[PDB]
Amino acid sequence: EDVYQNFEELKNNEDPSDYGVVTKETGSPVLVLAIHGGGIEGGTSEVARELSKEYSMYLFEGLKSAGNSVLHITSTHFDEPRALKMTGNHEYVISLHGYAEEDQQIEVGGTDRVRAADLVEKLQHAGFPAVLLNMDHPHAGVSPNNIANKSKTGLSIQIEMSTGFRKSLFGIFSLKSRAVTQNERFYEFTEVMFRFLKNSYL
Ligand SMILES: [Zn+2]
Repeated sequence: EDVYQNFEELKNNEDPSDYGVVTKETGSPVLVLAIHGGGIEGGTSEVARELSKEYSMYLFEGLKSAGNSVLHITSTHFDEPRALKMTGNHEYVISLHGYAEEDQQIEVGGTDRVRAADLVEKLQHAGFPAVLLNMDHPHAGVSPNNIANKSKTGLSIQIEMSTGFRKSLFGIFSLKSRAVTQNERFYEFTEVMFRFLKNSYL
């Protein structure tokens, strides 16, 4: 269960200084979407901001000192107006998430089955611990109600990163310091992502 059913409810219950909506609109066909940034799914803000160097980005960040879990709105309920605008303005979506697991793991899903499999192959070749989830896996990112699918094509890739994998990318795993302690593994991972995105979406 989430605390809030939709963005209007979150907005009416939370101090606006406790969350942030951040956009970068470049006209790239691909949108990088991180609806659980900041302290909600730690590290997804930093991956999103690095990929925004080449791609359009939507970021919703939890900025509380503690209790950011209350700001998590599941993808099939996430309706913040700037997210609805940006998703509909893009051809394709890559959606970044974190899940609780100490082992290093990346679970890839989404509606874009050909590109999701290609991304898993490219990550595995590069020595990253990715697996492909198929259509009947719970939370496979395939609902028409999922914000990531509300694009011009409906084709998305969902990237779920374990706690262990996200912590491996930063010297200090905090809201304050992830953004200024990105390590060699962070840039190695984001470069595999840049190579995949440029090759896969010509
Ligand atoms: Zn998430």
